[PDB]
Amino acid sequence: MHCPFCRHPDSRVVDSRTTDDGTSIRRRRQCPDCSRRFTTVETCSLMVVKRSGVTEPFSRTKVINGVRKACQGRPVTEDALAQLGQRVEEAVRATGSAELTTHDVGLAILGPLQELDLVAYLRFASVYRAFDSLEDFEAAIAELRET
Amino acid sequence: MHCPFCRHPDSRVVDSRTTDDGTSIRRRRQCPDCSRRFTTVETCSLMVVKRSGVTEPFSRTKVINGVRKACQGRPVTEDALAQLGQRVEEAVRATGSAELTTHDVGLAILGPLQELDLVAYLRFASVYRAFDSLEDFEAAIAELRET
Amino acid sequence: MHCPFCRHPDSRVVDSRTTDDGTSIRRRRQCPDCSRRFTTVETCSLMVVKRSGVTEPFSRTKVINGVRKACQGRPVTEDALAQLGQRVEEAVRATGSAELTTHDVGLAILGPLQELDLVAYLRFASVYRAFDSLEDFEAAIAELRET
Amino acid sequence: MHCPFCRHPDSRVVDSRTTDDGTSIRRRRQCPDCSRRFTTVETCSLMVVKRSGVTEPFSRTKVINGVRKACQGRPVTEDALAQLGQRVEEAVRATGSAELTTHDVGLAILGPLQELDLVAYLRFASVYRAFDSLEDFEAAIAELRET
Amino acid sequence: MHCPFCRHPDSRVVDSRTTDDGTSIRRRRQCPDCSRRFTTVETCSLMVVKRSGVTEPFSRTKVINGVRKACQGRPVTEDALAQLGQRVEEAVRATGSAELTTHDVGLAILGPLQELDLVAYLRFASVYRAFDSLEDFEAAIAELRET
Amino acid sequence: MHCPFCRHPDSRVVDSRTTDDGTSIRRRRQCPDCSRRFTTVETCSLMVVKRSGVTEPFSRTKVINGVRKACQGRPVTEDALAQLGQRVEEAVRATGSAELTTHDVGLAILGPLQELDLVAYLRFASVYRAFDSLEDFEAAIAELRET
Amino acid sequence: MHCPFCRHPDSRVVDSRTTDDGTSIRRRRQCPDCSRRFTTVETCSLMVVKRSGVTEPFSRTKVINGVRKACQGRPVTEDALAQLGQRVEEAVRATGSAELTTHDVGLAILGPLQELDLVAYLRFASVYRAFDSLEDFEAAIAELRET
Amino acid sequence: MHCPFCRHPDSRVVDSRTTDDGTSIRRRRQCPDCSRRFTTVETCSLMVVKRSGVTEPFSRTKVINGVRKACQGRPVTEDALAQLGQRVEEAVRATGSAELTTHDVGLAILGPLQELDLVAYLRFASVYRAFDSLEDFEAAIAELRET
Amino acid sequence: MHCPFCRHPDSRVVDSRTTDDGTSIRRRRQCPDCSRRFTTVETCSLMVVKRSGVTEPFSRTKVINGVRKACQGRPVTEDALAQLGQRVEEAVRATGSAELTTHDVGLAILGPLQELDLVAYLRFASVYRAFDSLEDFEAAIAELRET
Amino acid sequence: MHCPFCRHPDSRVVDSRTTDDGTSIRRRRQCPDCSRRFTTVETCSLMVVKRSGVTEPFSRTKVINGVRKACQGRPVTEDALAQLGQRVEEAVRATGSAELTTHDVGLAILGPLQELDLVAYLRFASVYRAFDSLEDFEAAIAELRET
Amino acid sequence: MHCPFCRHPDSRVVDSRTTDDGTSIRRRRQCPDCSRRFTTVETCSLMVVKRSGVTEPFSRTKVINGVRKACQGRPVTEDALAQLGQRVEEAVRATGSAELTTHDVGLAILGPLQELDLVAYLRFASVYRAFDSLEDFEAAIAELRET
Amino acid sequence: MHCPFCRHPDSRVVDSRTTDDGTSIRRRRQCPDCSRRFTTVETCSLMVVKRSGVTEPFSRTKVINGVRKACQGRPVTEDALAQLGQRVEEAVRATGSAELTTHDVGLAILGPLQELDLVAYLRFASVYRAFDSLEDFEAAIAELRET
Ligand SMILES: Nc1ncnc2c1ncn2[C@@H]1O[C@H](COP(=O)(O)OP(=O)(O)OP(=O)(O)O)[C@@H](O)[C@H]1O
Ligand SMILES: Nc1ncnc2c1ncn2[C@@H]1O[C@H](COP(=O)(O)OP(=O)(O)OP(=O)(O)O)[C@@H](O)[C@H]1O
Ligand SMILES: Nc1ncnc2c1ncn2[C@@H]1O[C@H](COP(=O)(O)OP(=O)(O)OP(=O)(O)O)[C@@H](O)[C@H]1O
Ligand SMILES: Nc1ncnc2c1ncn2[C@@H]1O[C@H](COP(=O)(O)OP(=O)(O)OP(=O)(O)O)[C@@H](O)[C@H]1O
Ligand SMILES: Nc1ncnc2c1ncn2[C@@H]1O[C@H](COP(=O)(O)OP(=O)(O)OP(=O)(O)O)[C@@H](O)[C@H]1O
Ligand SMILES: Nc1ncnc2c1ncn2[C@@H]1O[C@H](COP(=O)(O)OP(=O)(O)OP(=O)(O)O)[C@@H](O)[C@H]1O
Ligand SMILES: Nc1ncnc2c1ncn2[C@@H]1O[C@H](COP(=O)(O)OP(=O)(O)OP(=O)(O)O)[C@@H](O)[C@H]1O
Ligand SMILES: Nc1ncnc2c1ncn2[C@@H]1O[C@H](COP(=O)(O)OP(=O)(O)OP(=O)(O)O)[C@@H](O)[C@H]1O
Ligand SMILES: [Zn+2]
Ligand SMILES: [Zn+2]
Ligand SMILES: [Zn+2]
Ligand SMILES: [Zn+2]
Ligand SMILES: [Zn+2]
Ligand SMILES: [Zn+2]
Ligand SMILES: [Zn+2]
Ligand SMILES: [Zn+2]
Ligand SMILES: [Zn+2]
Ligand SMILES: [Zn+2]
Ligand SMILES: [Zn+2]
Ligand SMILES: [Zn+2]
Repeated sequence: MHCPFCRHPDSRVVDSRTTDDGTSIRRRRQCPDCSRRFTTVETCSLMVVKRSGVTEPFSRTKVINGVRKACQGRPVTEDALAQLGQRVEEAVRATGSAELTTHDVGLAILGPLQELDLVAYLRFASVYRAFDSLEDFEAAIAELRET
Repeated sequence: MHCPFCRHPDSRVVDSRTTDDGTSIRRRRQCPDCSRRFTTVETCSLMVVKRSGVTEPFSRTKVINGVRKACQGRPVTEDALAQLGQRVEEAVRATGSAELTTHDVGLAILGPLQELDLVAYLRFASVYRAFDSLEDFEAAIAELRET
Repeated sequence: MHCPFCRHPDSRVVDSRTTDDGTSIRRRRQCPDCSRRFTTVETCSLMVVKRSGVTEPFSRTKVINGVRKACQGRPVTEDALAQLGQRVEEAVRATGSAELTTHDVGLAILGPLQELDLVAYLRFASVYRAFDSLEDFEAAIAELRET
Repeated sequence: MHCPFCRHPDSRVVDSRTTDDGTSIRRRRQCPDCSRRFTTVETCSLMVVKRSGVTEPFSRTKVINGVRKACQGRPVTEDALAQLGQRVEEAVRATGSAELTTHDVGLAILGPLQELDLVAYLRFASVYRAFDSLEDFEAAIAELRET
Repeated sequence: MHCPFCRHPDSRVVDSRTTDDGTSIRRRRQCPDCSRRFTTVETCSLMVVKRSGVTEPFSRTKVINGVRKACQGRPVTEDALAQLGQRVEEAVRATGSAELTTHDVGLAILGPLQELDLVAYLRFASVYRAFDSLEDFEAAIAELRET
Repeated sequence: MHCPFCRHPDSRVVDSRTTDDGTSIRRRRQCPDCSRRFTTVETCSLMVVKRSGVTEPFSRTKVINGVRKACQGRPVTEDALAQLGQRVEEAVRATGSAELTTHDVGLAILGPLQELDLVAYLRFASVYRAFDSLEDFEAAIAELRET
Repeated sequence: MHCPFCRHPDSRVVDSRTTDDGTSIRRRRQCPDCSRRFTTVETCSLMVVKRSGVTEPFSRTKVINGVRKACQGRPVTEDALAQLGQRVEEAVRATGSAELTTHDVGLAILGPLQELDLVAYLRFASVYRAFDSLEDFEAAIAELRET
Repeated sequence: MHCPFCRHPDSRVVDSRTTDDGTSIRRRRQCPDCSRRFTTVETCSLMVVKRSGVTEPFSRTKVINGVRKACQGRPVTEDALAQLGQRVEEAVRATGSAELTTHDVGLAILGPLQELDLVAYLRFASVYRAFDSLEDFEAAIAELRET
Repeated sequence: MHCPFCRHPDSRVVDSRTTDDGTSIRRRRQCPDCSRRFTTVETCSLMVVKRSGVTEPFSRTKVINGVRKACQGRPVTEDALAQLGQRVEEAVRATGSAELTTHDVGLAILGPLQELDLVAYLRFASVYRAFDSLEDFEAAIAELRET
Repeated sequence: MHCPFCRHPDSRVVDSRTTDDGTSIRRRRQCPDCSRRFTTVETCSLMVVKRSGVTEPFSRTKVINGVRKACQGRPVTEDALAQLGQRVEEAVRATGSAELTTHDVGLAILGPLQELDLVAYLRFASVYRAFDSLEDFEAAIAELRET
Repeated sequence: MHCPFCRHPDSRVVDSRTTDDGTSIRRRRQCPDCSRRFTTVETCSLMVVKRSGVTEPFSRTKVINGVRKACQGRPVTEDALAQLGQRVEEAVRATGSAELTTHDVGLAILGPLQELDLVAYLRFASVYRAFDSLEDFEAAIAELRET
Repeated sequence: MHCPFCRHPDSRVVDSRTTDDGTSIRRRRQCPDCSRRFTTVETCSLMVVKRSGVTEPFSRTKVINGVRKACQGRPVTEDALAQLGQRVEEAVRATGSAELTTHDVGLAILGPLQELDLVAYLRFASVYRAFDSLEDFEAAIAELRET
């Protein structure tokens, strides 16, 4: 990493410790040229921006609850819901963005949910793909037969 | 009744009053321990059996909130939702079923909801008409085109 | 209470039980004339309507937290904050309304908060009394000297 | 680093990459237990000491949210709030204090906030200028009339 | 359904069978985790609302046990208790009340119990006829002498 | 205490310790004449003999539950029930017997229960005083008017 | 299942939910002909009838404790006892009866216990097979040599 | 001694009395906190070391209950069991062992139990004579035929 | 307090917060002349120096345990021991020293212990007052008679 | 025996060996679960009954530690303490008491301790000779002067 | 095992029970010749002697903490540290000694620690192998290259 | 500040006093609940950021203890350690770093420690100079030979 003071191309790591909660790693680095020591923090935090304008930490439990409610009346097991939540969280974190919108969360859910149950996928994409008339629903039923 | 402040198991009744309509009784109570007064209302409210064994008081607010969450992203005004809720409550009161469940409450909304919107109606009716297959959605789409 | 079926002026109570959680009392009444038995529930539930349009149960902890944050930098004890929360909850419940707006909650807070601390009261009423210019603040400082 | 999915204490580093700017490092990590990959970013971020001993990364979002909550009920646009946050961040970066606390961050907002509004400025400056008395509010009101 | 052995949340259905009478369905299920099979029976059983909001399946065994505990120390044979339970169940089935409570079940026992015994009847009827005063007991003693 | 070995009229206590659970006190005594050390245990254990022939430790919770069920439909508070249980336990222990029958427990309950509620006392003594006909109940109602 | 009202040969399931505790599944069915909706409950409850005449829920812990006491002084591990309890519970539930006698529980235990330990099996069957004289014990020792 | 009512750690001694026999001391105690009195008895009771390190007071009731549970299903009267318990207690008192264990107590029952019954004796002696093999049972059956 | 930078005679407090654990108070002060802000911490920590050379936080539980062991065989209650520990802690903290030796702790204990029990005080001062011969013990017994 | 590593309830015995002296048996055991071996030693050790009901193996180390803590601040060498411990163990082994308590172990130390020191002896003998009064200490001081 | 009374070459085991905490097994044995019953205890206790002269039970957590601190700044995982602690405990227990010195504990740690990390092994053996000058460190670095 | 005795959240300030030096303030406080007084000291102490985010007051005692534990087994006197600690504290005070971490404190010890000893210096400098390889130890050994 570039030294904050002299902008040297590289620096050496002289201390590293994982935080007690395990979320972040605190490192202390020293610049080889100017011999100056600076502190850096490495995190894996993820945030979702609510439609009301408030950002809150990502939660797999809320995704599982939402997909469970959307799968009401269908034969879905708890192991399948947990696996779907894990897949959604992994796919969301793979983008690398620190914060994302809940619409993108729903779009990510749309993938595994189709493999889970077709009725729940249809009644979920009717909201998150913005269906406007019966024709849009009929086209979606046709895409599912093609896939 | 348990005190709302200090959770004392028993509370006296300072006074009681029957409303002019006669379907409600309003009581003022005082906790023997903390000597802090509060108020209670007793009504012969219509109960609905949930999907579990728990019975819950009927509330038009929950019906309106559910249909609005089903109507999100659609051009549905609040006046139409209020009229739909009033019609559903009137229907469930007029039927006078021996054992009223929340499934029957969800069934009473399909009628009024069909006139308001078709996308929201299809979403809502996909649950309480127990949709098992995509072909069942197509049959409802054909019925909506006929109506 | 009036009998739901025959609208008799009064009815007799033949059963009563406090709920396990203690929030409500379930009574069973019998009409003296038509000999018909009906069930009533007595509750003390209280709800606050958020500015976002969602109603949630009243909480004294949130009131205490808000007044504590508004009293930042001032000599306020935890016993005083707990007593203020108790007073606010008692005054709110005394109105008898099942649901109220958070603006009314702030107006109720405005009473005891003035007795608690003047600076916090000023910086709280500047929001909940809708002060517009410096003149409104100066008039409030004058009312506090008069009181 | 603890795995975000299964909370395994240690995680390998699949790969690392230094950004073009050079002030950040982006790493892809994999959990040895569940074999689920995620991403982390390490930056030499400016830390602020809170009112407790806990140090928190600097975020313009928190400053903007706080000033907006102070500016509620006032004709303040979002562009003005963004400009105020940018000015505050630039000021705190330019001062280069040896030990930067959140109190100094709250002090850097009074300047820009005085131009935007007077009610919101008086609310915000009543805290970080440590207002003890009503007369202190009057002196600030006189200063605002002069400026 | 949760497995009775290892409490796994979901269980498959190995097979199902409809009984000759047609009012019951007997299923054999297997837990996916432990692969241990068990059996379940589904019936459209008559539910009674307890003194709380909890609904419980009707059981003549509970009625017989309660009346026997009320008949302790009295010359009442088991055949008479069985006949009383059968009569009470037949009465509650024949009335076909819209909302059947345990209070009505306790009321259906007073009739048959009056013939069997007078001490046990007076004990049992002191509850469900809501006896408030000693004079109410005397009026029931006079009624028993008349009958 | 008499020495177990030589039957000396008195002995001296040389060690004493209360048990960790606090139920018993273990003492070590030495005989002044023969200089012999022996161990004694002091207990306050109390047992009730069930009608099935099994002896179990005395419990105030069971007494409270029984009197609560016998007071069904009557205005009895939890503090009153706890005080009645305490009085029953104290009166039972005052006799000094290590074991007693549940009939004696009911006879002890009969005292405070009359002061608590007359209806519950009547329906409890009808079982624990062995009433045989309506005449026995009428005589009991007369004794209550006299007292 | 047959419709309770019109006795139609079959009915359709329109709602299903597993209970929170997971013991039962509540279904709502609708008759295709008369369009009437009725509620059914599916359970896996099991009861054992004590020799005193009281029925209590089946417990694997009590079976394990009994076989452990019967295996006193013998080399039996806790894993073996847990497996024996699981086998006993599975064999008991395989019969399909909702309630069974403890004698049948002992007869079920007699199977795996013989494979576990011969001495414990002998001293357990001497009670649950009703041995009368030494000849019955000698014959049992001979059956074990044959098997 | 801990109070039986409120569990206060220490209790005073209101009075003490030595019995006429001299082997017991009866004390009346009062709790300083709740001021509720109770009674205690101190005796130099004979202790038996259980299979663990815990020592328990000797009780003929436990011996009689154990032998009766061993004698279930056999024509053994209660008088014979009482005589057996008296003989066992007399034997264990007369031996005067330095360290008396419950194993020795179980050994003192085989003698008297041999005369009462043979099936119950064989069951009981299969434990405390440490039966390892079926041949050991056969040798005891041969000994019983000789005696 | 003097300003750390310019040594001004006095400074103003502009921020104060009690720590979450409540042990310390963190204040932020500003010098009136040089307008410089500095952080101070107020603590009430107390340490005892073990004879092995290690300093550990003061504990009332250890003092109570020590005095309890020194009072073995004497009539001392738990309330008295707790009060003695409280008195010892208060007297130790009254000196104002952050760290003290365990010998001073014993000297502080010597005060209340004499009022508690004379035998324990003698056997405790024989260690913490360094008695050398029987004459020193005799003189101490004489001082106790004088006091 | 529970495994020391993973706490598995049962452990096999890899091998056993009887020592040359014959008073000990050394076994090597292996846990079935983790397959980690350990060693155990079984001896017919002399047990002492503590002040509670718990029996503890006799250990000269505890006696030496206790007397040393009593001898602190006194010119007592470690060789003298070892000789005292050896003498006490020899005495308690030679007496062969039927029921050996820790009080008798504390009594066996007074003899040897009288020769070693007088201050430490007086401290130690103030406990196990049950000193009630200062005059009892004076009588022991007179006895020490005579001896 | 040899009989404690008559020194017979072998004895038979007639009772065995594992302790509730699982640390020890209590056996009761009987001598075939003199027919005398004696109690033995089998334990797996392990103790470490601190350099201050106090013996305390062996703890794997302390070993893990020590090696973790010695591995500061090195890539060591928690699973590796737990495995090293398990190996150290197993190797220590394999010697069969009931008590050992902490120097031997460090010597045991020296084995796996070399396989874990070379820098930590060097900085740990510099203390537990008593390095005196730079030459001793250089020789150790040479042994590591050879191994 | 929380009371050290009863943990009451808030404590009054009985009195305050500024020390002659002026860098400390000594206050006497009293708890409102228990009315037990204690003392507190407030100083503008130099804080060091630990390897985590927690800041800790600087203490020469910790530095001396750490270096002594590093110097164990070496001929280093306590006076030399005190001089080293004084030099390290003077150096860290004289540098006046903007953000002082414990890593910099560990770096300030290498200088003075090089003169005192070479083995202890090599141990201590193997951590804070971040030794990755054995060759890095050899380079430091060569540097020590040069110096
Ligand atoms: N904290 C959270 N972490 C992760 N995903 C979340 C979180 N909160 C909500 N979600 C996801 O976002 C979806 C919500 O989408 P939507 O934008 O309609 O809701 P919202 O605006 O958050 O809800 P609300 O109506 O309560 O304001 C949920 O179905 C869920 O999958
Ligand atoms: N207490 C109530 N009063 C009136 N209408 C209700 C009540 N509870 C639910 N409803 C409405 O009746 C329908 C019942 O929906 P649904 O079967 O999903 O409810 P539920 O029992 O709450 O389900 P779940 O408990 O699984 O979330 C919806 O339209 C809902 O808005
Ligand atoms: N659940 C609650 N129960 C009781 N009082 C509440 C509750 N939530 C908020 N309040 C009160 O209402 C006040 C909030 O007023 P305001 O209308 O500005 O907030 P809001 O709209 O609820 O907040 P938000 O900005 O998070 O949507 C709080 O200071 C508190 O006293
Ligand atoms: N463990 C107990 N401790 C104290 N009192 C008890 C206990 N168990 C029961 N009781 C008292 O004894 C009364 C029971 O009297 P009764 O002889 O009719 O019952 P029982 O024979 O114990 O009951 P069951 O019918 O269950 O065998 C209860 O009302 C209660 O007051
Ligand atoms: N709640 C229970 N669930 C399952 N099995 C049980 C339960 N209670 C007892 N059992 C089984 O039944 C056996 C008891 O048989 P038995 O008929 O002799 O006892 P009981 O009549 O229940 O006992 P008691 O003498 O206490 O009245 C036990 O060994 C155990 O295996
Ligand atoms: N952490 C502590 N906090 C407060 N008081 C303590 C603490 N530890 C010990 N004490 C007090 O100090 C006394 C100990 O005095 P002493 O100097 O003989 O012990 P020590 O050197 O600490 O013990 P050890 O022999 O275990 O090293 C105890 O009786 C107790 O009152
Ligand atoms: N297991 C043991 N083996 C040998 N000697 C012991 C043992 N336990 C205690 N002792 C010694 O015997 C005497 C008993 O002292 P004391 O009565 O105070 O012990 P205690 O039962 O441990 O007391 P407490 O449990 O109340 O601390 C002391 O001299 C003690 O060192
Ligand atoms: N209770 C324990 N159980 C097992 N191992 C231990 C225990 N306590 C310490 N150890 C081991 O012994 C090592 C300590 O060696 P050392 O002799 O230097 O310490 P010590 O004398 O016990 O410590 P102290 O300086 O605190 O008195 C630790 O690194 C650890 O591996
Ligand atoms: Zn640089
Ligand atoms: Zn209250
Ligand atoms: Zn009516
Ligand atoms: Zn993982
Ligand atoms: Zn299962
Ligand atoms: Zn004697
Ligand atoms: Zn039908
Ligand atoms: Zn008490
Ligand atoms: Zn200054
Ligand atoms: Zn293991
Ligand atoms: Zn022998
Ligand atoms: Zn206090």
